[PDB]
Amino acid sequence: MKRKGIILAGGSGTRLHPATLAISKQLLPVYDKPMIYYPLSTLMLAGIREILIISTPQDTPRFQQLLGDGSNWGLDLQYAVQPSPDGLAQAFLIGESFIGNDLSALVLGDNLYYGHDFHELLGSASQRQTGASVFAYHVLDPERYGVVEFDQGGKAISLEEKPLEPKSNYAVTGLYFYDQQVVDIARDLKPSPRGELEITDVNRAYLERGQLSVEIMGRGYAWLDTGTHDSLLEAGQFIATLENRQGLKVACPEEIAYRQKWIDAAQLEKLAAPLAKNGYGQYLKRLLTETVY
Amino acid sequence: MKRKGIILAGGSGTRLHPATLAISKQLLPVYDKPMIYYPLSTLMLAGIREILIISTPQDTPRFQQLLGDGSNWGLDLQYAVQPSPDGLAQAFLIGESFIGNDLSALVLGDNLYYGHDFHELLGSASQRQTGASVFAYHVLDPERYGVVEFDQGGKAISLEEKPLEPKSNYAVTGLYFYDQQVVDIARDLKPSPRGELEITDVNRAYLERGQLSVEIMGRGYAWLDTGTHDSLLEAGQFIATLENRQGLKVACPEEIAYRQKWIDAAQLEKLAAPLAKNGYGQYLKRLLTETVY
Amino acid sequence: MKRKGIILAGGSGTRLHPATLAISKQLLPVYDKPMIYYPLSTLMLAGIREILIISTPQDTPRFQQLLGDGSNWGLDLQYAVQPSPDGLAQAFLIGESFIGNDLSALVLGDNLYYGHDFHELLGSASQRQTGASVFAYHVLDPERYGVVEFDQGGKAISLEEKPLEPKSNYAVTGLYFYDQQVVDIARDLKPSPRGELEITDVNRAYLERGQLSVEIMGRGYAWLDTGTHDSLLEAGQFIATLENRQGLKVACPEEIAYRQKWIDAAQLEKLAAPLAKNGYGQYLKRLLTETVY
Amino acid sequence: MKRKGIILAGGSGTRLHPATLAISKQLLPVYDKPMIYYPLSTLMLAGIREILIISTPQDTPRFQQLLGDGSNWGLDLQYAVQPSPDGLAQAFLIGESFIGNDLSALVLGDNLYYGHDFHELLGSASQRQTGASVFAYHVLDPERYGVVEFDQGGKAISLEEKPLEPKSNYAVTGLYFYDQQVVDIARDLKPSPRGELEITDVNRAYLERGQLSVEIMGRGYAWLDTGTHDSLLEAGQFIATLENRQGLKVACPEEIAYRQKWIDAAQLEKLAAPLAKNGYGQYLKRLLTETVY
Ligand SMILES: Cc1cccc(S(=O)(=O)N(C)c2c(N)n(Cc3ccccc3)c(=O)[nH]c2=O)c1
Ligand SMILES: Cc1cccc(S(=O)(=O)N(C)c2c(N)n(Cc3ccccc3)c(=O)[nH]c2=O)c1
Ligand SMILES: Cc1cccc(S(=O)(=O)N(C)c2c(N)n(Cc3ccccc3)c(=O)[nH]c2=O)c1
Ligand SMILES: Cc1cccc(S(=O)(=O)N(C)c2c(N)n(Cc3ccccc3)c(=O)[nH]c2=O)c1
Ligand SMILES: [Cl-]
Ligand SMILES: [Cl-]
Ligand SMILES: [Cl-]
Ligand SMILES: [Cl-]
Repeated sequence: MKRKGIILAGGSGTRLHPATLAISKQLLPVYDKPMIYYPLSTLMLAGIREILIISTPQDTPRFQQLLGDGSNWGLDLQYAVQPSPDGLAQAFLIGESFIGNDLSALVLGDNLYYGHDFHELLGSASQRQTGASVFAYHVLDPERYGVVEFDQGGKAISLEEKPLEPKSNYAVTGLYFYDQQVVDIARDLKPSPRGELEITDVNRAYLERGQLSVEIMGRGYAWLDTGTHDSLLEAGQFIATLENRQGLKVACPEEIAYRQKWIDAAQLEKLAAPLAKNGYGQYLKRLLTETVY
Repeated sequence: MKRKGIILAGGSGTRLHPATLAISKQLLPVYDKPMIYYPLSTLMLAGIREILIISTPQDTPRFQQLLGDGSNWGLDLQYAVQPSPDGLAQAFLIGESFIGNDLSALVLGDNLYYGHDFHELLGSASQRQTGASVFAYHVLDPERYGVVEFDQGGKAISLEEKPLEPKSNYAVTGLYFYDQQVVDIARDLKPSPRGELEITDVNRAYLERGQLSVEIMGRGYAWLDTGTHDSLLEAGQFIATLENRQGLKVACPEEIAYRQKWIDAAQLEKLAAPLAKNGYGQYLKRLLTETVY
Repeated sequence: MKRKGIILAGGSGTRLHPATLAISKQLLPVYDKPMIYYPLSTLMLAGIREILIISTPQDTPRFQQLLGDGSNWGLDLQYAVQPSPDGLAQAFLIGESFIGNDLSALVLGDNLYYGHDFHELLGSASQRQTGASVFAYHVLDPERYGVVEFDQGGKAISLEEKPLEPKSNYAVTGLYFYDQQVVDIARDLKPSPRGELEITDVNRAYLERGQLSVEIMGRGYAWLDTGTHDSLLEAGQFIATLENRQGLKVACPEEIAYRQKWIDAAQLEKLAAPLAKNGYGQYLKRLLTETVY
Repeated sequence: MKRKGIILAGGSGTRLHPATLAISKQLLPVYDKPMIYYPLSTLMLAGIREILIISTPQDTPRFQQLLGDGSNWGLDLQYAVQPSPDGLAQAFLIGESFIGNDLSALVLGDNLYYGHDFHELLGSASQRQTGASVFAYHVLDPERYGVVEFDQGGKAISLEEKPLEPKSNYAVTGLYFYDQQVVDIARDLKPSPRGELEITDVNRAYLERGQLSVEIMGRGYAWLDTGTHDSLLEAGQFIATLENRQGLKVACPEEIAYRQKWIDAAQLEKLAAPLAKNGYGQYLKRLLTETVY
């Protein structure tokens, strides 16, 4: 069965004000491209072409101006609004008609991933047609996240949302793969004491039915989020160091679409034209004649 | 005589696309606050309260949403549009009625300044009620700028806009103080070979009449570059290092207004309220009870 | 057959003076640990325990003070001097008696690697008991390196040392695996026009005999070198971002030895003792009770 | 009267191990030059030519190899050892015969200063031929330092070394100017509860006699932190940003000596020769023909 994608690029409330007073966090650049390019590229790398972008009423037209309907990149993008930030699990109610009877994947609009064989890590989660798949990653500050606990055999046995005393240093990352049960689970969720529909409650529902796969995302992968001004800056520096070293870009959607064969050489050449006088368009042009393994 | 301020926050064309596709460069954050806070703070530090913000037609309402009429900060802000990026000198034609018969100051919306006694450096330019004052700063790449040449006595003798063979390494920074002659000079400007109304032509008009003061902005000042992705990132890191070392902010307009006595303690306390859950509001609150020299 | 390691941590001449006037480049820290810890950790990750450190006459005792005989980490370290910087291929002549009749691996003392399944990438090169194995990596500036050219089938067909017009963007990284033929090949090398015994000439000798394996090190790996002051700084920032995100260290030799089972819990506890009041010793202590996948 | 300088470049214990296992912190580079160049340049900027460098027994010959007797730079450098890190005030006992009956200045070997008119700020402290002068700087973490308390009139009224409950956010920086009384005061000091001869006790002695001038080092100056790996890295980035923006170096001793007229053009040209193949020597060469204001 095919899998649809959702990017949640909602309000980060007032947390990063005044930097985010004028625009949405997920429109801020990480080095050389808007933040949302990164999770969008993540969905694309998982082979997902039909994608719903959920944002605030105010910023939706700005996402639309940036991304269009996706057709330029071999995608089909649709848009939905989240009037109020009522929790990550709300994506499934807002996205209910978009999803229909299909499999799905949710990615947070401010999550960046980097590493070798990421494509294959995503592929193996995408091919699991039943149940749910999340990724666990070792962090310094697991108390900020959904935390997964494992028994001595390596099996996930509990999930806790922002525990004061984390059972491990393994956080659940902001990338989630779901079967056709997720909308019904989300519909039956009640708000938590913070007034939010919690994704962790969704994941625990799968866990209790023995249908949650927790794959380790190893330390050789970088999972960056952009939760503070400091971490945003570090994410920019990280991407810049890689791109300036390699002469290759991270999360260039045009490149990914070209490599997935969703667009061809002539379409890529046309996409390069408007940006030909800057490094980004020069990069797209170089992609036409260079072999990159 | 009073001096009015103008902030030119216009289009950077396609140079930083796709990062700047969604929103204007001068609304992007530098570390923890929108870029435009920095030149705005520069004008305020010069004692300027009546300020015209010029931007593109698309982004004007976003500057308006962010900054309002200024009254919350003891300022009087007005707004105007630049339909096409036809040169920095265009600010004086767009801003003609705003300026009237008063003295003026122009700052570029993407210029950041830092250093000791910057207040005094601006004060001494502001008090010159005749002629014009600009600042020259030693840079590695003077070709990118208006370049000033000095004779052996230290007197400015020529200005060249983006010369292929710069006469010195001294660039004219994006901060300009003018008397009542600037509008009339701007009205008589003809477009350059690049189709732009050049500020450098304005400055050369004053130079030929012996009325251009070119002050050296010494190497102990930081005039930070935001022209490239790399330089944007370096500026964010520079500001973060200073703020995290000192526990004091650079270019916090609320603080500057409070210290200029344009707003009082009770007004500052009210401004802190909406942001009380984050570091920026906590900073404003701390300013009410701490003596800072 | 067993494989011995060599780390070349020689003079970088005057290239980074005055920063390197007082000490060797490979003793400078990258974030929180001396540079040489990184390539040392790379050899360890490849399963190599018997390692020759080649440095200048002046700095050998400083490497010795830092690293000792290796016994604290389950290694056996020996030391050799390189009086004059006569080329990377000289490591095999200086290291001839150390190597004996064994397989070998050479790593440059200023090369840093990071990425997922690096262990497995190294393992597959280490298990090739005949011929030579190098890694090719896409860089922005291949003209600074040994460059490998591939035919349409992906087969390596030429190697060029620092070509003005590189045949590809694939540089040979500073990690090299060799069979028992390398010493004899090195002995027959004549100095190049720059007066150096070139590693690229060694690699081309294997290529001509059909015994060079060129494995791609993919873009999901970070290969950093520290060839300039700028790149050194970027390498520090890169490592710090990863370690501060994960609460896990890159190239902690004590950790690697513990995970390879070369030292046990009680030995690791003793190594933690001297450093117990700083973050590094606290990290080693935490490793005793935490499960990390 | 003439004023002699002392640079205290002693042990940082184990705090930054293993990075500092091999070599002293003050020999590590900050961006492009050894750390000690920065405080050395600070003394030079204050017009001080006769300078005692105090370090550990192990690292003294390395400071000597780097700096020599100073004669190449128009300085007269001498050397002395601190066997154990028994407090900053120990500098005056070790340095007693060097100081003699002259005025003095102490700078810590890991303190970096930057800002406009720093020369003048140092000059005005240097010209005070009686009493002592220190500088107070607003910091986020005053507990780490000597902390100065001021009454409502702005007068310094107490000094506390590393108070658990700081009376202000004003730290005393690691630059101190003293009259002929300091040696005798240092001789009468008793160790504190931490077993250290405290500079803060020296400064309090002057305070009680009404002879401590506490000048504010304003927020437009950078007093950069090198106490942690993170802060070391931030300092390197800060210096790189300034130097790469300006094409001018911070704390180039050859430049400062040339500008003070302590060495002439021909001597500077000779100093450039050995480094002519790298940016540092190219910079010195450029200084011979460029006017820099
Ligand atoms: C953030 C992000 C989004 C999408 C992919 C990746 S990645 O797998 O770590 N990575 C560096 C990457 C790639 N590996 N690739 C190559 C690639 C593209 C399509 C399919 C398989 C490989 C790419 O075109 N762009 C990339 O950013 C990172
Ligand atoms: C970019 C910029 C904008 C406004 C001020 C400055 S500044 O003078 O270099 N600077 C660090 C600074 C200050 N010096 N001050 C203190 C100050 C406030 C009002 C008048 C004179 C000084 C402040 O309140 N905010 C500041 O950002 C830099
Ligand atoms: C620079 C470097 C040196 C050695 C390993 C590595 S690495 O494979 O990219 N990496 C992050 C890494 C690890 N993967 N590991 C875990 C590990 C240790 C030993 C065997 C297999 C795995 C580790 O203990 N330290 C590491 O630095 C990087
Ligand atoms: C750390 C430090 C050490 C010495 C000077 C300085 S500085 O005054 O802030 N500074 C940027 C600086 C300078 N201002 N100058 C110019 C200068 C040289 C001699 C006397 C007065 C000024 C210089 O030649 N080198 C410098 O590093 C900072
Ligand atoms: Cl890869
Ligand atoms: Cl200056
Ligand atoms: Cl891994
Ligand atoms: Cl100041």
